[PDB]
Amino acid sequence: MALYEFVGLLDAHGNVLEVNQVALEGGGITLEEIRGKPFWKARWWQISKKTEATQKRLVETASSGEFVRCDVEILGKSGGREVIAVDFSLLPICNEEGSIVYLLAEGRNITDKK
Amino acid sequence: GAMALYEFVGLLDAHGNVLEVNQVALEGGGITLEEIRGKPFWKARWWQISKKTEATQKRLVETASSGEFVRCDVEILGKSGGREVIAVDFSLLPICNEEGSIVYLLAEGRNITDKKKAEAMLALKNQE
Ligand SMILES: Cc1ccc(C)c(C)c1
Ligand SMILES: Cc1ccc(C)c(C)c1
Repeated sequence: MALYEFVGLLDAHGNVLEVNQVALEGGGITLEEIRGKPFWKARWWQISKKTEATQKRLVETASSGEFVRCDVEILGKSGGREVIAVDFSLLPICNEEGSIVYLLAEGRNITDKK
Repeated sequence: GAMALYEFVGLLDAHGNVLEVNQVALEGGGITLEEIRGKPFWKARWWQISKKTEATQKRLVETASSGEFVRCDVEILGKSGGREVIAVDFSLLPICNEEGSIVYLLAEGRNITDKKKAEAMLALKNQE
């Protein structure tokens, strides 16, 4: 399976901790703008109030241990100018005790097709 | 619940090749992501104190790759652009995908040099 295009590390509550350069560039965001704040508040997810609410719901789902995978549109190309379709996933990351300590957000472009 | 925040963090693929590293870890070791991306974590400057520390990180990454959680105190080249040694509480967390395969490893590091040094002053004050 091809490596992600977009990756982000969130805490268990969905706060942004780390994001790769490709995601930062494509949404036109700096890590300092979004670090420590909820992921769904970042520009990728801001097409509308509903895309933000959708993302908030997927994060909360991951926080409680459910793996998420779905197709979503984000402001994710040319510095936040262009919408792309992304195959999106959230992986809860657990410690040995089984506690969710981080979430891993991954994204892979699917716009070229179709 | 809560946990002390990492200071160093990195994402490796299942075989320990470097995918992502935060700015604090890169500047502590004096390296750029581009120097180490796509190559084994154990080759990165942090682990280059000797052939041994290198060899050791390699085995830990292989352990984590098979699904075992790793955690140990170790000294790395992690301050003044990779020139000075610091003690770190080090962990490697295997990350499984929905399908159950290990897809990544998350390397974390908290600097514990201050805590070791205090421990040692106080053990001294204990005899005196
Ligand atoms: C960090 C990150 C991961 C995954 C996605 C879709 C985005 C937009 C950002
Ligand atoms: C990313 C990273 C680099 C170096 C170290 C020691 C740790 C713990 C994490």
